[PDB]
Amino acid sequence: NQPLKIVVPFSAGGTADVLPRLVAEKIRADYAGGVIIENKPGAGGNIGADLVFRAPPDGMTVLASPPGPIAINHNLYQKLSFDPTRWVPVTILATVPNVLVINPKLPVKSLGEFIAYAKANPKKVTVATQGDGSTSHLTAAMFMQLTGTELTVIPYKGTAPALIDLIGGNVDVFFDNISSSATYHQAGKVRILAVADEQRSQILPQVPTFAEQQWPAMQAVTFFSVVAPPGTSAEIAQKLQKQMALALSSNDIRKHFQEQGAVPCGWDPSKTAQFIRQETEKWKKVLKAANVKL
Amino acid sequence: SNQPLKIVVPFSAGGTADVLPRLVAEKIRADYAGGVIIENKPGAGGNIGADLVFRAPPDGMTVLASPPGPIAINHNLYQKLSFDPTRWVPVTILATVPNVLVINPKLPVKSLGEFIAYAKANPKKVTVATQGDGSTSHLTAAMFMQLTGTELTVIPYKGTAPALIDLIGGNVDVFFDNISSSATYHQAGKVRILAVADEQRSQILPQVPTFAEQQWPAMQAVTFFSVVAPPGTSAEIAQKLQKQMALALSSNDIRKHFQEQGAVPCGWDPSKTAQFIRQETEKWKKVLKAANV
Amino acid sequence: NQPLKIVVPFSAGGTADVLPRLVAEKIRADYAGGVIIENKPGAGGNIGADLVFRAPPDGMTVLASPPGPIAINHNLYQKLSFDPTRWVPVTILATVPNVLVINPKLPVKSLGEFIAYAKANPKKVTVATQGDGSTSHLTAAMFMQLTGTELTVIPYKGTAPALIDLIGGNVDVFFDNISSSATYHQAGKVRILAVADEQRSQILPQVPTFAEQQWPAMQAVTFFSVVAPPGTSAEIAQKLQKQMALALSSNDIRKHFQEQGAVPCGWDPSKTAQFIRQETEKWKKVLKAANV
Amino acid sequence: SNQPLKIVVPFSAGGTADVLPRLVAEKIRADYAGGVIIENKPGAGGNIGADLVFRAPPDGMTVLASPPGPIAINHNLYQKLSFDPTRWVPVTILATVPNVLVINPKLPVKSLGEFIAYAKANPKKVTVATQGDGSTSHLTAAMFMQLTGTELTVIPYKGTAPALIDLIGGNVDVFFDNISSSATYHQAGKVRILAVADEQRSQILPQVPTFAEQQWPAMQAVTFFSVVAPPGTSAEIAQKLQKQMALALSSNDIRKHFQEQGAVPCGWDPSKTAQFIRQETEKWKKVLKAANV
Amino acid sequence: SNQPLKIVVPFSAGGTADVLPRLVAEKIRADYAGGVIIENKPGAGGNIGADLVFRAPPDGMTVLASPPGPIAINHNLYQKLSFDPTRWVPVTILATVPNVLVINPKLPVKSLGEFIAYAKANPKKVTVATQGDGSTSHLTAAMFMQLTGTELTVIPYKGTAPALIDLIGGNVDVFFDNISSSATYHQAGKVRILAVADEQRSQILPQVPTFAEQQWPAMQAVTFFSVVAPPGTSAEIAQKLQKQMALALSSNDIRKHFQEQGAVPCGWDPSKTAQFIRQETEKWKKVLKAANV
Amino acid sequence: NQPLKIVVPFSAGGTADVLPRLVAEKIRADYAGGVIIENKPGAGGNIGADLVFRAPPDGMTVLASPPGPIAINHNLYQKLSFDPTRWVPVTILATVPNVLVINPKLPVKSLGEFIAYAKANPKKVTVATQGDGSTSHLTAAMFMQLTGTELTVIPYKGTAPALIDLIGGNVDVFFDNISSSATYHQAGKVRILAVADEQRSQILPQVPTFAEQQWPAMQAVTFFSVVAPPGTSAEIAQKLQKQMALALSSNDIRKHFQEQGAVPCGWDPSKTAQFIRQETEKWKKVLKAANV
Repeated sequence: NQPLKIVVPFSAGGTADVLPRLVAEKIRADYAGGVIIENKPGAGGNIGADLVFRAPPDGMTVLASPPGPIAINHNLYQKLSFDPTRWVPVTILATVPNVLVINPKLPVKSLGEFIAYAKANPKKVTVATQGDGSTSHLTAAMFMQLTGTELTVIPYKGTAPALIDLIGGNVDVFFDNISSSATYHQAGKVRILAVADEQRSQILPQVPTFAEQQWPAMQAVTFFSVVAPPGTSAEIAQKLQKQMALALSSNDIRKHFQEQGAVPCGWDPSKTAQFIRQETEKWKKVLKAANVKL
Repeated sequence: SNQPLKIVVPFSAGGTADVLPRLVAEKIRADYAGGVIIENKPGAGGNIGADLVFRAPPDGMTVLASPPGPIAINHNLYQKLSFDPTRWVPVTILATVPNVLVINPKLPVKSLGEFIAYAKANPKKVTVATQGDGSTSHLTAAMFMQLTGTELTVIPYKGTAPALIDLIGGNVDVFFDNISSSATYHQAGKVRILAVADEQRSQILPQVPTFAEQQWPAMQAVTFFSVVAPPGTSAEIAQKLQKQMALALSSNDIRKHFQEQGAVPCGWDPSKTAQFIRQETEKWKKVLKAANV
Repeated sequence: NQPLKIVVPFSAGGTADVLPRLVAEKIRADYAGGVIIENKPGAGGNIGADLVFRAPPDGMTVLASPPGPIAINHNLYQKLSFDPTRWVPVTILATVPNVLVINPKLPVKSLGEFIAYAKANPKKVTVATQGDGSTSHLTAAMFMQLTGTELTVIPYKGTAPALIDLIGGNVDVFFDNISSSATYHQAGKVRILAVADEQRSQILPQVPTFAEQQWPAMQAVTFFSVVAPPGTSAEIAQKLQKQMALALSSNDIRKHFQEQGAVPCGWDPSKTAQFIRQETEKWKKVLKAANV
Repeated sequence: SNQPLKIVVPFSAGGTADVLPRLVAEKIRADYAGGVIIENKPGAGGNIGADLVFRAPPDGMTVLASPPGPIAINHNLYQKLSFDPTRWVPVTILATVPNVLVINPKLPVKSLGEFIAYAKANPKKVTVATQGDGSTSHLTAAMFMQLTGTELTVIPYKGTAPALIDLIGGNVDVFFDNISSSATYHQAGKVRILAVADEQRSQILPQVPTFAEQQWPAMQAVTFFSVVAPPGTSAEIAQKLQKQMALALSSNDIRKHFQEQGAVPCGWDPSKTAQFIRQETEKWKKVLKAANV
Repeated sequence: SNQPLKIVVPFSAGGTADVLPRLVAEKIRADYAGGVIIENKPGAGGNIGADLVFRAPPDGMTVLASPPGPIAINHNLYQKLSFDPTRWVPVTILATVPNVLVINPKLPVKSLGEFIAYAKANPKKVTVATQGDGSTSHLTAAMFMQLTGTELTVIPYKGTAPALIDLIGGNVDVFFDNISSSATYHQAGKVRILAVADEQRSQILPQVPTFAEQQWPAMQAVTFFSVVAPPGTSAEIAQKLQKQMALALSSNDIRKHFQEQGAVPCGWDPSKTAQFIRQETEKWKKVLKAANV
Repeated sequence: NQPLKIVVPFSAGGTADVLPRLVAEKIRADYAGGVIIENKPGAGGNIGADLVFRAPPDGMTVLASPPGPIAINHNLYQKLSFDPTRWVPVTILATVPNVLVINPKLPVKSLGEFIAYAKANPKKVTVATQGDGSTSHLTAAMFMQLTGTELTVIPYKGTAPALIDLIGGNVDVFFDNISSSATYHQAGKVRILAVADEQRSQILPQVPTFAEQQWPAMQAVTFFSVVAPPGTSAEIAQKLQKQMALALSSNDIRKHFQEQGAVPCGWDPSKTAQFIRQETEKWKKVLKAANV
């Protein structure tokens, strides 16, 4: 019969695309018609999100996305064609931590010294972002708010131009995801001072968390969710989450996740909904205190 | 006709954009039995007020007195406008006010030449205050960056006051302000004006040299205040109004009140006004393009 | 040597402030101590009115005000600290006319067609106001009572949001003052169909009056009055009116008035007193009927 | 020179502090080929604007026009200032506006004498409104207390408007306001002004007696408006500007406009101006001392 | 114990607010040797009658039976009240009556979903009747707009009756009425009820769906009828009365009579009641803030 | 072995100093190196707080303070060198309640009549404070906000001048702590009408709480906390809390605390952390609404 269709509201290739396709190959065994993955990029995930939001609530069309259209965009975009608060949560596939990365020529050797250095030179230290609302912008804003520091933003079109400047010393700080920066940290081109998560990342087992360094409130991960259209029954959503939780349990899948810097979750629909609710409220505070609404 | 002339200033009352046309209105009231009405119609960088004039009857009884936004910039700056600035019927240029290079005094530089070299040795390390993308201070800083081969990191501010606060405090390094705003802080040692981006020095600060005197004649960045009439206004009607305004601008007391705003009267004829507006439009179009704003 | 004091019971900047300050420049010559103008806004003019109503009736403290505390508010507010029927009238400085403004998409191109259109579609045409008792509401109610038309009232918190909706086609008609709507008419964003005054306004010389379109009774202007405290002698009022009528005669001040959309008047105290009584009874009637 | 004169008023536009210098400015524009600029630089009781002139060149092309705060008060009120008001070069005194004793009408006293007796018979029972320690209404009330040996309980307010609300409403008993602010409420019976703290009566209220008339000549408390120039300004330069402003202050229209603000023009020469400021500085420094104990 | 219980209904006799407590009164008379008085004390949206109970002795012999105005709404709607609803001692919720979305039948939509899409595609073009700011129909309209991100133009009316006349006559487009009022007109085809803002359908019109089952479960807007006691009434006294009323609400005759008003009996205990009132209070406080700027 | 160091960010001799020292003597048996108490006064407790906020987070340096640097000062001072939200809570040692004190000449005998007397005469009743931010100011504002009464604020440089005027009838009410006003209440020089706590104070057993007079939301106590530097493990905080809870359980500690008007608490670190957040948000709201 009918295949399950999973819409990733981003282009193919990245972690946003890799993780749902990995899961798809495992649950293909549960669907007689198969599993279609489609990439529908545009407007921070809002174009692809709208196509699932309007689809029939039978659990045969779902959206697999990082937090944009799930938890952020209704507080970032002045107007949306859909309400993320009406999504039917299915599960959280995984999380990927963000990290504090610095150019090595900054005269600091620790997180604490870097905070003192920024406090003593307000607005003199520059921080790279991917534009207003981007994960790296929001994480820098959370960091600034928690630590009482003021960093001067420099927006970049992509991760690659940001790192080129970070390595060259033309921008001082960057709140990147661990998978992007690890290789440059290992080669000494940049320095990762802390991971904004509850545990360290096995990509860089020696890099400590913010929490180990007296900053447990600094929690900033990119979480990959599966949501169903409004009106999807709790039963249908449970059945799919349990298919995906079983898919996420094998060992090869967990390795392929770790290779993206991602830890599998597979929480039930109730924990998923509570997590999205908490993350939504967290970033709303950050956006408001930073006065960011595009 | 006993119908008053109406002048729309597409910005809030007070400020140079409002002062200069109201000064001129006092004089040309003698030319209008029904008088002269000045209205302030702020909104959207001047576009809201511009649009109200753009759609008015082309009889020369409704004109727009505005700085360059809806005259020569916003159609290259905004995604989409409800009007086309290239179809304005030019009347005259009322005045120009020059922008200047202002630096925080802590910068280890004594001259424009040393500042330029300092910025070159430290790409993106020197910060520049702006009033947002497209504002005169952003466009002036972009022109400077493009001419001199330097890279300054932009910090946008909501108004001029918060930007000067940070400049005096050392939280931002540079600001391309207008001479009138920064003069008092320069005289007090709170900031340092290094160069006026104009053809002549400003009498506000007779000792501050231009960029052109310091090996940079291309750095020319003034705010010009124009009068324009709706599309289809005859050249005869436009020239009659320009001659009235030109006579207004020749009084000595009007020129003093202009100088007190940092402004130099112009009053050029519609042909030279149209040519100036085309030159400035293309100048800033190239600057916006190179900066990709 | 004591200066004349003129209290304007409204904030600085608007026409209520401009016109008495223009007259003040001219009559400073009759007062060795000068002329003070104070703005005392609050409660639709009532706060400032109360301050003058309690002042000594020697002619050295006057209220210059639009109609609210002069002719309307005692029939609008449930209680006032002053009685507008005891004001000692000095003069009417000027009038500014109200106008009939429509969204341009209404399938009507004249006053006559608009009245007919509303007749054939009772309650289908909506009219913006600024609350009950506001000038746009009273003028709308008068229009309905004279033409026997039925308009559905949509209230707004101010003129700016009303005009936004009128221009956007979310409300159909608005009875504005001429100086507010003129620029939007010239821009084609609205259409003024008629001026509720005896003569056309020189701001929009081609816009006809109600009177020349067979509705002379539709007379709705904001008048700017000067009044003195209770018990001010008739002679003291006459003397002040003469000073102000002389101030209103120069060309320059009359032109500055027209720039506000205002025609200078300067009527003597007897004609001013009769005018205010007529206006007072007119708006009382309009209120009663609209409130039914 | 073609450089304009700059007058900094270290307060917001629109009040008496701004109105009086602006009136003088228009009259002396004829003396300056470059015109006269007036800027409003508010902040910190006048010290922000004051500092900007104190640091400007002492050529007489930048001067401060201000009420007494940064001229005679604030170095004895604030802990640390960036400038020493005793080093100002005085130019002239533009005008004075007197402060007055205003009471709630329900107080069972009809005259200043009866009020002073009433406060004596009920120490600390009569409450007095202020705008905070150091404000004119506070210093004037403290002078009154020290002179008459009375004790009033001090209730501070954020500004004049809420103080007057409470005075009219009987929530505070007394207020030492300036005559211009309270006159309309006195005329309406909402308050009663008992005495003007000046050498002569105010023509706004010709029937209100002075403290002097009622055997208290020492109660002299006016807001005086000064023009001062930066340290190092020559006596000759200060004299030249004072003579220009004296001529402006002698005209009859200036007189009337000043009176409409409750102000009387002065225009004293720089030597009398300096002596007046020294005396007021000592007076208010003495009052601040006794008050803080 | 020989004193009658007194129930004050702060509205006029005749309506649901009067019917439901009077039905309950007939059953609980068995518990009061002196009987049960019901008084109607209308005025100021319930605040006059509420004040009379709020000030009564907290012995449980005087209670207020009221819809939400003076229980959960008015202290966030009126600028000031003589009493604080958050200090009421809750007893029980007697019943809920749901509000519904009612449209003129000429609107080119046949379902809630089509209506929402139509409004979003024509912002401010669809008009909505209310009974003034703060009225139940206005608050329910504002909640609908905030949840759905739609914009409706508000037309206020003096009461329900003129609103329905205009709705039926096509002079206003939508009205958020209570089910009991619109049902007959829906059945006659003079209006179309599209959805009920409640957890379950109303038996008045079993075929009309809820917002919830059409994917809008957050659209929950009912008129709830509460019994509250004066501040300081012991929890025990409140429990005793709630238990008496819950027993009355379980009788078959009373439930039927409640359904005839469009009301569902509740009878919750004082703790669940207090929770619901807090939730509803916060709910409408948010709607009021987001609505009035 | 290294002593435990307790920094009290206020001068010796007051209740803030007495209570931690009493506890220290009881926990000296748990520390082979002893227990040091230091007084580091200055800037409302901020100077001494800063010295602990920067100390090694090993449980050997702790701050024992009233609420200023624990829950208030970041919402009151423009900038602090530390962030109170990052303190690692240990325990609440004790609370001391504030009370409503009036001059005996007010024509009221109860809290009820006082609230009514002020409602009927807004702004006529005056209230003494120690300046904006002081506990007497914050408690007065909370009262005003909860009861919708309006009192006119008279500030004083300290408690003693305020009591002089309260007794003298130059100010009408004062929200003092129980220990300061009790003696004057017993002498009839003031009248305490209500204690802003959950239970009555044994210093004045006959004086009722706000809560038993139908105002339980009126809870205003000075609480004395122990906090550890940021990053102090929860285990270290728990060990210290358990030591202080034992010290707080002795009857002789109860008595010495009561003699200060204090009741021992000794709650675990989780309840302590919850309490501090509740009090922080409480007084943040009071400040906001007060400054408007």
